[PDB]
Amino acid sequence: GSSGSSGMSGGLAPSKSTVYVSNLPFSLTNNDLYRIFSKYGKVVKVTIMKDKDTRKSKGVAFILFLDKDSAQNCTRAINNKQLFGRVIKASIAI
Repeated sequence: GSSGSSGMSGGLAPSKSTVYVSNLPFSLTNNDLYRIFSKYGKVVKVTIMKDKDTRKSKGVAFILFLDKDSAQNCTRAINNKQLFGRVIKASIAI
């Protein structure tokens, strides 16, 4: 039927919800991550860090969740693990 995808929630923030993820396979795209993290909790917006010189993601990406409770699960599910052949670190950006 109709999902809704209301969105209209711009202005991302480091709010608890947000999940600090590093060592991510930049090779992917916002969409990819959005889903990859959707396995734990619903995602509203996908944020990614960028360097000044190199101008690359460097894995450092921030995932915005709907409910902090849901985020934690992910911050503990992927935290201290190996993905896409690269140890990924998760931590509540606060």
